[PDB]
Amino acid sequence: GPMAELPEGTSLTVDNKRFFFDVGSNKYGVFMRVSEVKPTYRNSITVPYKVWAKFGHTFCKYSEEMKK
Amino acid sequence: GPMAELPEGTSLTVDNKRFFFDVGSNKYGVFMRVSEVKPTYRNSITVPYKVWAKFGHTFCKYSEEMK
Ligand SMILES: [Cl-]
Ligand SMILES: [Cl-]
Ligand SMILES: [Cl-]
Ligand SMILES: [Cl-]
Ligand SMILES: [Cl-]
Ligand SMILES: [Cl-]
Repeated sequence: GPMAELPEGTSLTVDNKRFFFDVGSNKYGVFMRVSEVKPTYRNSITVPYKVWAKFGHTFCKYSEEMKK
Repeated sequence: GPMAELPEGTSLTVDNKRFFFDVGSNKYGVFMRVSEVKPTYRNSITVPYKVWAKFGHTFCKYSEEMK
């Protein structure tokens, strides 16, 4: 059968904490799992495609607001 | 003790799911709590200030890539 392909996952690592961005797909559509990983701890939220750009804008605006 | 006013918390709502952005401060400094809420489900990650801009860029770059 034909192959579907999603974008490559990426990470952002700080001192002793790592964030993984992983794209997935289900009956509802395409989503982003954002996982936080520490030595004894893994936790994640899932974000539908339709709000990714608004997520991006939200983080950038909060970043600028507190600049510094 | 010394006090600082943080930015106002905001939300993004979709079908049967709500995201909350809440600024906090702990022993590691300022962080963003991102909460995902459903009628009987609530979970969150916490993101230190120093990677907010890179989180923003990551979401925007992935959004554009799906064309
Ligand atoms: Cl594809
Ligand atoms: Cl990843
Ligand atoms: Cl996934
Ligand atoms: Cl899911
Ligand atoms: Cl909020
Ligand atoms: Cl944590």
